[PDB]
Parts: sequence; structure tokens; C-alpha cells
Amino acid sequence: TVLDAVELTLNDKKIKNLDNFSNAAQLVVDGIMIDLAEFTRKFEHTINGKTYEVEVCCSNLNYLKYGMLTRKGKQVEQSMFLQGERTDEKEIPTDQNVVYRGSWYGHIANGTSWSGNASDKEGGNRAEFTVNFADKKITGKLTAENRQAQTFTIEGMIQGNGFEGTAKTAESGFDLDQKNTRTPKAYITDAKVKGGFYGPKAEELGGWFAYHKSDNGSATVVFGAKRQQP
Repeated sequence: TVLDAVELTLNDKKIKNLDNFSNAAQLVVDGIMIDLAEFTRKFEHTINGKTYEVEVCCSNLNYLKYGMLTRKGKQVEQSMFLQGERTDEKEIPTDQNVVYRGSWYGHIANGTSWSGNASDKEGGNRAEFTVNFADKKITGKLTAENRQAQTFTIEGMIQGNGFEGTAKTAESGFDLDQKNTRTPKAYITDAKVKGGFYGPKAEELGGWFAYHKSDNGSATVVFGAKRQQP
């Protein structure tokens, strides 16, 4: 409290608020509780007869967890989730040039689809943000696994312990495949980003978006990052 807790469903690109126990490490889905306790961890859990597959990040985050939730049985449904305990508004820094580094899970489509899971490796899904608290501005970029150019450009404004803004692909679109010839591209010109700063003194930040547009493409993303030393 206050606690962001969201699930993003991949099939219909929707965002739902989850019930919670004021605990980022406790995922409360379908009335039951899953403990999210190197970098990422992957596991299965059955409770009440229901089987869940969970991939969660990150070992180095203490106030924020994000990842993939797969409900299996008769129907395999895929979701992303993010949970974080917001930093008290009075504890929000006023510094400029604060760098946060982390990763993201993404699913991007337009006809055909691309997906990528969080990573702490060079060449993996990576996220980087620069927060200018005094300007109340956050900017950042998400880069897809095994891609040279950044994938999403993020810009937002900070209000209290949260931020909101936009995520967009390159103007020429995101190549869904690296086999180029004609290659399918996704164009995300206007995705609405929502996020927060988590933990004491905003040591962590995270956010999410779920976007779809005809003739352009769709994207479902959760990301998280940790404040870096100078």
C-alpha cells in the first residue's frame, strides 16, 4: 500500500488489476497465492487442482516483481504481470540524470509475432531509463534480444510516485523477424505507458503497456529496472 498489481492478458491485450496482500513477492491469482521469492526464476505450481507456469524477474529487485503467468489446463492462457510497492511520495528523489537499468518481457505482433523474456545478459532483452526528477521527466528505451537498434522509445511525466507516457517503435517499424526480401513489421505509434517507482527512495521502477491497433500491430510489455550507481 500503495501497491501496483496488474495482469496483462496476451490474447486480448487487456489490463486487469489483481487483488493483493500488499506484498510484491506474493502473486494473488484466482483466489490462491503463489510465492515469487540466478537472474530470473521459472517454475510450475499446482493449487486447487489448477496448474500455473510462472517466469518471474528479478533476483536483484526487492520491491518489484514482473514476469509471465501461464494457466494450463483445457485451455493454455498466457498473461504478463507486474507487482510493486510504491515509494512514499515524500521519498521521491529530486536528482537529475538518474539512470535505471533492467529488462522486460514483451510480445509484439502484426500478422506474425515476436516474443522475448527478461534477461541480464548482453544481447538479451534490455531496458534503460534516465529519470530527471526535477524536470518531472522520464525517458527510456527497451531493446529486443539479439537486436542492435532499440525497439521501444519511452517518454513520460512523473506525478507523485508514478509516471505515465508513451512507448513507440521506430518510425520504420519493428522487424518481427531478422530474415531479410520482405519482412513483416509492427508499428506501435502510441502505446500508453503506466508505471511507478518502488521501494525506499525509488531504488526501483517499473511499468507496463498493452496496445493494439488495426493495420499497425500490437504489443504487451512489462518492464522493471534498478537505480544505478554513478
